[PDB]
Amino acid sequence: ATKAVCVLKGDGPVQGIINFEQKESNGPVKVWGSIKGVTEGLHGFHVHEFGDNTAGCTSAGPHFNPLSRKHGGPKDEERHVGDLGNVTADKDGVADVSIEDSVISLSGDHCIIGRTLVVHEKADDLGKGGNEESTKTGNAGSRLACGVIGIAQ
Amino acid sequence: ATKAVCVLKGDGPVQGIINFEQKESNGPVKVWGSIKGVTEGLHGFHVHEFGDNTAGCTSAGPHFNPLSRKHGGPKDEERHVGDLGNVTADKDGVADVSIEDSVISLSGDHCIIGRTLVVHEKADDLGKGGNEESTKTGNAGSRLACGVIGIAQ
Ligand SMILES: O=c1ccn([C@@H]2O[C@H](COP(=O)(O)O)[C@@H](O)[C@H]2O)c(=O)[nH]1
Ligand SMILES: [Cu+2]
Ligand SMILES: [Zn+2]
Ligand SMILES: [Zn+2]
Ligand SMILES: [Zn+2]
Repeated sequence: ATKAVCVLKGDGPVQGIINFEQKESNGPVKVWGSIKGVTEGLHGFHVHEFGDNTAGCTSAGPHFNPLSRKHGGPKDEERHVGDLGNVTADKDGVADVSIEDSVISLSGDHCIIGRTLVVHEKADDLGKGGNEESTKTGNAGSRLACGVIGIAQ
Repeated sequence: ATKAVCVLKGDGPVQGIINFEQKESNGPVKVWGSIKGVTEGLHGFHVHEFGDNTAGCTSAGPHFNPLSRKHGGPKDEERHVGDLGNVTADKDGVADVSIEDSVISLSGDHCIIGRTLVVHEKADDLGKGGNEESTKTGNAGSRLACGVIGIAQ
């Protein structure tokens, strides 16, 4: 049983805590926690390639994409490893996260430990948008908050 | 990974940016960067086990010690993997870090990616300090600043 964790912070009000749990190597990873201080509605939620916060969330680079695929949603075959969709916030600006994903991992070449989890400004269109950027970033816009994913107890 | 990075943050502000570089998996890791806002003198400098900053630096747990050894200095055979000795701050409160270490790694069982880098209140006695805590923590005191170590470009 591998566990990981991520504290999300940015330059505004957005903060969060996200936990990861993987009972078996190459089993599914349970993702759970809470994010607050975001606008009501969908916010893109991705693992970005680099655990680099040198100059804030920008330093994290593009979506974690070891298999060189196009951008998609977590339930698409054609997706980046880091493509975890959207979290959904209520009128109180709180998003309770409960995700299970079988593409990310906490070991091996799909390993997300030491990379950056990012919550975005706008919704991720899961690559179903009507432009070029949709199959690269999902049009989710700026990075509100982020954190490096670390090994947990 | 051949490169890693860590942004250290703590009250002061204590602020730091530490870079890691490992040419080959069987080689040493070069560690360089800068830490500011600390008192003149020695500050213990360790990799802690968990990359968990849920409740701040305390959540990081003990020194990274995969081999179950006693605390030491980086030049000692008897040391924790996470034992990187001290960084030394001048009167301007800046520590310029330049270390090479043969025991930490950026892959395999001694991998420090996803763990927490911590700069301490006090000097680390490198396990030579004259009490029992010396061979566990080096008597380096409270955790001034920390960050999760991430994969870098
Ligand atoms: O183009 C899409 C549409 C939906 N989904 C995901 O599928 C989930 C719905 O799954 P189901 O309950 O319809 O099986 C959504 O929450 C969303 O994350 C995608 O990955 N890509
Ligand atoms: Cu320490
Ligand atoms: Zn993103
Ligand atoms: Zn993507
Ligand atoms: Zn130690």
